[PDB]
Amino acid sequence: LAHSKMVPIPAGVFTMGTDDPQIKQDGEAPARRVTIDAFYMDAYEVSNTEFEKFVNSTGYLTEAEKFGDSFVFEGMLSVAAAPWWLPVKGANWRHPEGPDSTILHRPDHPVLHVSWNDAVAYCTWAGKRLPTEAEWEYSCRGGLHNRLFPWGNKLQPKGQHYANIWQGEFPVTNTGEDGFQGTAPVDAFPPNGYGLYNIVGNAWEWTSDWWTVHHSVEETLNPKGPPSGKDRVKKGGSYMCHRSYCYRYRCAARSQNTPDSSASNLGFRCAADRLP
Ligand SMILES: *[C@@H]1O[C@H](CO)[C@@H](O[C@@H]2O[C@H](CO)[C@@H](O)[C@H](O)[C@H]2NC(C)=O)[C@H](O)[C@H]1NC(C)=O
Ligand SMILES: [Ca+2]
Ligand SMILES: [Ca+2]
Ligand SMILES: [Cl-]
Repeated sequence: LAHSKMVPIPAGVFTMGTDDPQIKQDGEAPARRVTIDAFYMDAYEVSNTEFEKFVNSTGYLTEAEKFGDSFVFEGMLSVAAAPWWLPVKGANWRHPEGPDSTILHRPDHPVLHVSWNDAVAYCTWAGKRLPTEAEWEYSCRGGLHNRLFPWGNKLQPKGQHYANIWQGEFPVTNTGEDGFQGTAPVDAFPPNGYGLYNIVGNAWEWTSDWWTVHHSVEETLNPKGPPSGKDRVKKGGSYMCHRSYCYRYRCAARSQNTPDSSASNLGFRCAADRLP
């Protein structure tokens, strides 16, 4: 396993956002042309094993461990956003559903219950950083223009599952049709054109930017988002998403959380300007 490998993301110009927003309240619009300098992006979400190497090196205690709780989706059980999100005492990256759960059987799955601060700590320890939202989105799009997904516009191209999201009736029944009810290994499913895995679906992914929904149509170069805010931007959707209630497994989709937030469907990957 080379689950910390990076890929070179080529320099280019791309259309960020969409003039056909699917969740208008999220500021998916307007479409805008963005220039991105060549950089490196992690091929994989950061895994449990990779995060454990960081904790072993540094002794880092995550925010969820210090607070003593984290959000867990009710459907995984053996001050919430929805009735299916429960603050669970003792839920954290080593104990993803609570104190009696474990990561021993899922070392290669994405690390969960990591806050934005935890993610920055990891990436910086690794000689990396979080990607900006624009870098993330450019990378997600995998060299295609104005597509819904990393691979195109069909959810199941050639009848194949291309990402780990929900099938069935959310939140009561996840059929596991795509092979995974919860997370999948970080190297599951096909890569996109740049070499990236699970950039939509599996775990949500933190980015560096402060959240706003007010964007200019002006062309920009390596944008970093607004200089201030209260929530940081997360991208890509998770194993929970479904067209019926949370259609956020699109590269243009976007959501947010306070930087000290953590949950059972939220992880990250790193980026870098040059190879560490
Ligand atoms: C994190 O550190 C732990 C603790 O030292 C490592 O787990 C140990 O690994 C060795 C070698 O396989 C075993 O002999 C020890 O008994 C393990 N400790 C116990 C009791 O769990 C672990 O491999 C490190 N994690 C990573 C991802 O490198
Ligand atoms: Ca699934
Ligand atoms: Ca993901
Ligand atoms: Cl789009």
